[PDB]
Amino acid sequence: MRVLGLNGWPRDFHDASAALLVDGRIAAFAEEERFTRKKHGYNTAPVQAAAFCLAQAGLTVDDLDAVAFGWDLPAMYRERLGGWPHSDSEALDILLPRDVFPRRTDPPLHFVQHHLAHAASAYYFSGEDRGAVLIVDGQGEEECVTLAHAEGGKITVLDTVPGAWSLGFFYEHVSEYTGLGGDNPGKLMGLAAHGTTVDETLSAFAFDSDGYRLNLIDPQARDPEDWDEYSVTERAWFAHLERIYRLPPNEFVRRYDPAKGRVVRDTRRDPYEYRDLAATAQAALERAVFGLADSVLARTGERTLFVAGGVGLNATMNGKLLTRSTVDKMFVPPVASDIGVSLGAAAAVAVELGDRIAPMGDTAAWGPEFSPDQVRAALDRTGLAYREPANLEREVAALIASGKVVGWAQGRGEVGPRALGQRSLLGSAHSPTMRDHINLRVKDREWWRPFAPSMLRSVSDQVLEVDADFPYMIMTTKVRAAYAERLPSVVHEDWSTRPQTVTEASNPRYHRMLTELGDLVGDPVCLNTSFNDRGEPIVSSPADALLTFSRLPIDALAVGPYLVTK
Ligand SMILES: NC(=O)OP(=O)(O)OC[C@H]1O[C@@H](n2cnc3c(N)ncnc32)[C@H](O)[C@@H]1O
Ligand SMILES: NC(=O)OP(=O)(O)OC[C@H]1O[C@@H](n2cnc3c(N)ncnc32)[C@H](O)[C@@H]1O
Ligand SMILES: [Fe+2]
Ligand code: NA
Repeated sequence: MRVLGLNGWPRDFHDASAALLVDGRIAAFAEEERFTRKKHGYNTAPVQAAAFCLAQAGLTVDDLDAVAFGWDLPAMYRERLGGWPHSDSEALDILLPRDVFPRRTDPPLHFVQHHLAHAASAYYFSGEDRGAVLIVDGQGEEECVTLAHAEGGKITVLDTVPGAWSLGFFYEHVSEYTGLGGDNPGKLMGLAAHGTTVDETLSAFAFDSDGYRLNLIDPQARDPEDWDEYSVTERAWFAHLERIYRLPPNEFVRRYDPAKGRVVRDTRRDPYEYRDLAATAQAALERAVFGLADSVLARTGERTLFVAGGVGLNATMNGKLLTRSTVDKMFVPPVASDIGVSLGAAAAVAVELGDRIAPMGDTAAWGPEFSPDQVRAALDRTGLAYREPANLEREVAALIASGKVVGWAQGRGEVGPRALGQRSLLGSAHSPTMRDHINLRVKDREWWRPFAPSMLRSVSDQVLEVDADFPYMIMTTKVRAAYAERLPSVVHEDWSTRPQTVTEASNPRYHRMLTELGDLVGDPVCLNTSFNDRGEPIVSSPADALLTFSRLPIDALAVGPYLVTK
């Protein structure tokens, strides 16, 4: 079967994306923001991402057996907006505009329950026949948590938690309260290790062995004038935090900056001042989820755990889940957030049509790639001089070994928020000055943000405490004795690191470059951060890469077989 999965809708939506399954295989998968250059893919059908999928597979809508959407959108409309006004045909015209998607007839349209879509994106691509399922996000149609049993190709829901008790909204609200912003919860997670936890209840959570309780909020609270509990939970958390925490909310400031010639946005207070709040929210989140995970694992008698939903992006929480006595194996896809429900809706539908889903297999590289000719055309448009090295990977390894920052744009773009050696900025892992240099000079980040390493899977057992696959950087782990001080640029405040392990099959070029680098600095390990400037999505096209390269004080850009130096 050929099944196009979608997420993204013109009214109050985020993370638009499209995924195409052909006979259970990912033929193409990408997020709208990569094409639009607008972060988060807000308020739009995944027009460009879907147009990419179809071109990639050489298909039209008429070649599709089915189109799948990662929410029960009709049910949200009937319940929250007093009616679903669209025929399937009208819904498809919005999701796949005829001016971009010509079609003779309509593919069958499927709406998939949001948390089922999350779950499908974990289970079906895990390569495990059975396990416990834990979906935690902001909110699907109603529930914010889902506990389910995956076995024999089936996903059976055991329990759910109402939206008002969302851990995602909670975490997002705290993140906003600190001035890091609700759109950057990952930064709250990074700040956490710099703070101290005094009281992980936040005077709101009560924890038990099966999860958590929130007596700060009626669990049946509902916004009558919206379709999620976000505004309800926002008012309750903001009021509560202001009562119990010594600092009021951080405010955003908008002022004209004559140096930039623009009105810029800033925070009234340094978010670092809220580090104790961050540490406390992280602890509260972990403890709640721990109970949830223990609870679903015991009920199902499983020892493999599947996690998805936005909160599943909490790599710190994930790393700790994995070391837990109740867990033997974990799979979390690179697309745990709503990005992944296009793929998940497609999988749910394809499985229903009798297809069998292939494991993702240690790569997230499903986006667009570009031929040498296409890269060259982008290069020649700019009139920059460049070379085509006889051995690009050797030369890059040497650049990195010497303390330079190299941009690396190769093959299919990765899907998800992490750069994984398709669109990455590379640097020395062994340098005690590289972290400060990249934070302050290159990626315009706060001094307290850590970086993550890429390393050969072949040496990861000696470097990391745990010997498992870490293909997605979706999980943190402790660093071993020998290396905790050998790799200063990729270690965090709490002695953790967020690793990507690289198999030769998953990325031969990247694998060969790291191998080359290993011969030079002892360990085939480098710093790998996302290839983008502060206000933009990760670069996708060779024009994107060139543009970002031009405004960052980095040393070199390795794009396709070509090498560009500053
Ligand atoms: N449907 C729907 O809710 O979207 P979704 O499934 O994509 O999850 C979004 C949620 O993930 C939360 N979230 C994102 N990153 C997070 C992190 N590192 N730690 C905790 N929560 C996080 C974030 O606070 C937000 O509330
Ligand atoms: N490849 C790629 O995606 O590079 P990126 O630098 O964009 O990494 C993503 C995020 O992980 C955060 N991060 C890195 N190491 C970490 C650690 N040990 N613990 C928590 N967060 C970490 C880091 O601060 C950043 O916010
Ligand atoms: Fe979600
Ligand atoms: Na364990």
